[PDB]
Amino acid sequence: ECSVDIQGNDQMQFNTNAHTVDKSCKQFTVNLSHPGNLPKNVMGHNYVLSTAADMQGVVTDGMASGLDKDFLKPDDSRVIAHTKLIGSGEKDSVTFDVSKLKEGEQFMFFCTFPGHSALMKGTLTLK
Ligand SMILES: [Cu+2]
Repeated sequence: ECSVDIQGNDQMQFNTNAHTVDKSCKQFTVNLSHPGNLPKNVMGHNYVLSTAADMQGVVTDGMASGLDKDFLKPDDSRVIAHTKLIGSGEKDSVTFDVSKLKEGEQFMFFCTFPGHSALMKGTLTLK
């Protein structure tokens, strides 16, 4: 009860816009996959986690940081956890410590590829 599977597709969609993390999990695992046909250079996706209020800046700086940095600013302390940027036929998992989430905050997940974040975003709720 401490993982979730998510897909990103060739139509710039995740197949969820919300998941939970139970507060009794010590670690939580996100398993991202790209079952499309377009490569990462034109339709790459990542799962990037931050507070809801930090998502905009993570995205802005990330899009400006280069494909070769997976569209994340180096040493961006607002990023709680993330997967790699993946393309067709690839998958990547991230396991993180739930202690990184505070029960007082609200959290969102998103993709930082150029143009994808307003389409590819969702809520993570710690319950
Ligand atoms: Cu994307």
